[PDB]
Amino acid sequence: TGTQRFKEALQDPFTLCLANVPGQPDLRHIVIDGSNVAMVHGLQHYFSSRGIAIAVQYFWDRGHRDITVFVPQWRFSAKVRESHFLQKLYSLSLLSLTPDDRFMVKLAEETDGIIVSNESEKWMAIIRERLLPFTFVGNLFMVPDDPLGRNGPTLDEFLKKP
Repeated sequence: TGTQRFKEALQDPFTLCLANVPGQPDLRHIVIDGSNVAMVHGLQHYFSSRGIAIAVQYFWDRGHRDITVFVPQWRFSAKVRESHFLQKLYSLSLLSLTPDDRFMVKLAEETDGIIVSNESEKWMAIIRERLLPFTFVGNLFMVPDDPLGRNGPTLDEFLKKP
């Protein structure tokens, strides 16, 4: 029992260890909705920064080196669980503080651009075009193997620039 007690599924250990090796060259820039990811991991209740760290480790492990986690500036003050993961991401040039959806669309426009996330439809629509949904189990980050359905591409080719 206890919704809070169980969220200490955080006792299952996770360390952000990004292997110091160069990445593959034609992969797409991974744009991460830091808030969405952190809330999904925190069961829409906690800002669970480990959610972001886990998601970065996933793409870092596939060889992606152009990764940007957007998180609001005030999420550095703010009910944030394990904020130490944000500090580490910031200092490794993987995290930019928004001063909000427009920044991800802007960024993914400028780069090859994949958005990792679950009026003014112009901005809302652009997100649909590049959306990569996800789920967590615990520290396990899972993304669909056909990001856009069976008609659309495979995961491997969805994350390639060509």
